Amino acid sequence: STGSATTTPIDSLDDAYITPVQIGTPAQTLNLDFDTGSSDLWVFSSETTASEVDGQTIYTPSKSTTAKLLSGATWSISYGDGSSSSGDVYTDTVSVGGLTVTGQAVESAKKVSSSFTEDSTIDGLLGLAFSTLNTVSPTQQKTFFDNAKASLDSPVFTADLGYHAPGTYNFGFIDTTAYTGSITYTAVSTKQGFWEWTSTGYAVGSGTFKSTSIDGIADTGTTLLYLPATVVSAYWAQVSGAKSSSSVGGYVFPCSATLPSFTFGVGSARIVIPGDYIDFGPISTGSSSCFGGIQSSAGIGINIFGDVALKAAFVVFNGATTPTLGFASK
Ligand SMILES: NCCOc1ccccc1
Repeated sequence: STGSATTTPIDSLDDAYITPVQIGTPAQTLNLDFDTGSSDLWVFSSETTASEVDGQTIYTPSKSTTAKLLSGATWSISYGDGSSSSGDVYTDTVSVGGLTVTGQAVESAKKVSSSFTEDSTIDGLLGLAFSTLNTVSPTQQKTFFDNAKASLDSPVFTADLGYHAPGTYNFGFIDTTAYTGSITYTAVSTKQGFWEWTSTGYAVGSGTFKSTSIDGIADTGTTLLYLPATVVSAYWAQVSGAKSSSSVGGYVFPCSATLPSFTFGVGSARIVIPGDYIDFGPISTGSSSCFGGIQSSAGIGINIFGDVALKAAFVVFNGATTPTLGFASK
């Protein structure tokens, strides 16, 4: 089997991407944030504290003839940005782009933090990291991809995120029309539960490529590119007036600037992030200070190849017995 679904930016900045997902019988369609950095499929629901729902579409398990309470199971997750959610668990039929999994754990939120309440466009998250990170207790649950994998034509999914435009998540096949050149594959460590790999270096603009190993994660659920402070300083040094602002929380730059590109290495191959992808617009409405799309990972404990980086590539998440990642230009 295969599936193919379009993913759409939630706003003009590509802050996140939402993908429609069919849950239950008859189908209830919710727009979920596919997150290769976590491993829980959770949704706003009829159980979510009413004051914490503000415009999201909810899953109502009592209206699904295939929903079953997973008795005794609870979940609670805290994300790197400080957001969180928690609740109980149902199993139900879940379909993405024509690919159906029966008995998928659908984690129903009883509580969500303010950042989720405020994002009326995100009805929940669909985790695509390794199932070892799933938070369901006392019986850990499998991701949608883990449950689908044996049925898929090939045990892979691909992320093709758009810049200020829709893109695609495919399951079970590689669309050879969706990228240019060849796909370069690189090793993955699953020891932390992430799609963790090592980039071979970077360049700023037209500058020379610096060969240096950068361990980080391919994370569709993180907006920006978070890299070591040395690398980030070298980038922003090429932008007149750019500075790290403690009050804003990262590097800012004059909105009048033209940003240089940023290149990252995948083996001997190179992925070029155009400068415009690094512009996240005014820090507040009407400001002439703009927020940068490349930020330091120093306070995080891991480097994160988030959407800023991934949207410059066609990315293969290869879930074979030894997982790997593939990157192609597009
Ligand atoms: N990276 C996992 C958490 O992602 C989000 C997405 C939207 C709001 C808050 C957190």
